[PDB]
Amino acid sequence: PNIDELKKRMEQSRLNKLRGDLDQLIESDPKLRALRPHLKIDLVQEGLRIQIIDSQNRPMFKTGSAEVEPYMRDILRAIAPVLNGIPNRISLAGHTDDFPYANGEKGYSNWELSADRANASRRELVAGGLDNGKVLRVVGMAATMRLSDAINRRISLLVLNKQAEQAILH
Amino acid sequence: IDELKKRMEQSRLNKLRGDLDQLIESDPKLRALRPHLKIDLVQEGLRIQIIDSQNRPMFKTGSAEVEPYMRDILRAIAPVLNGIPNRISLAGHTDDFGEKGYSNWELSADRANASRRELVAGGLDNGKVLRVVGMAATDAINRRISLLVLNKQAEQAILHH
Repeated sequence: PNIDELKKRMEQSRLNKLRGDLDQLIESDPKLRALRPHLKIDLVQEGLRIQIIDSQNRPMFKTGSAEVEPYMRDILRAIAPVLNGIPNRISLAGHTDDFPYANGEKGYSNWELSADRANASRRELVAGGLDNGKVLRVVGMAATMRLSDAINRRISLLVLNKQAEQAILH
Repeated sequence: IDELKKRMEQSRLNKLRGDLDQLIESDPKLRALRPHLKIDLVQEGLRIQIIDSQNRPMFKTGSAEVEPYMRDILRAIAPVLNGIPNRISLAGHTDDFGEKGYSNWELSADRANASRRELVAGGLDNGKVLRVVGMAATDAINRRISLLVLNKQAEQAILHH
């Protein structure tokens, strides 16, 4: 056996049960089943990555704002207690491109907005039941320069495996 | 070639720490405060920490607005940082002591951005900062702003490439 590669496969299977259950919440409830073209749940390496992405038609937040849309608020609250299902901690990232590139060297740009959207989703997860201490960090990532897709605007929820969280908290 | 280009970046990151302390000793006011400053090479790149003391907090208490000296340290190191391709990851760490409205999560991320804007106004580039992080709280030693100059592999992992 081993004790380092066994807690290490009990986990891959833990995060896999999470992913399977998240899709069950989504598919079997119809309030989120129509929001599915905004949700991508895949396995990366820090753990489980839940992406909640904007569509040209429907953004999750109001233009240039950190106010969640009614349905975004529904996704955050629908998944919160399924996330409490396991002990792993979370990393919430906000990716924003609502403002022009140059507002960057200004007061409230995509930087403040991206952080604010991350904390806004946080407060929402928390309103849905998320246990205290689950969130590990909030990340704000403004969009980079392009010359001259709306995936560029999304909130990512990373359920961290033991490695990743150890690395983030060394 | 791998470690070849990797050793070039290491040597380049070396010039930076060195070029950083240059001004910390040469500028009488960064020197008066070097004991809030901590530049150490980490496995991810060059880490700069701006620590709080018990009389000298970097931000007004409970606020994300910088104190005169925090404003100085940041804008002074900015020109420098800017001389090299390397990008940055800005992290804020709150001190526990308020939880449902405004929390250390909003506070930490806000200090991360308030710092980035001091840098950005101190001449730092536009597109230099890769991300801002609010780590909240997990004594003035945990009320710090950590500024990470990322090496190419540290920054490639963050971008997900």
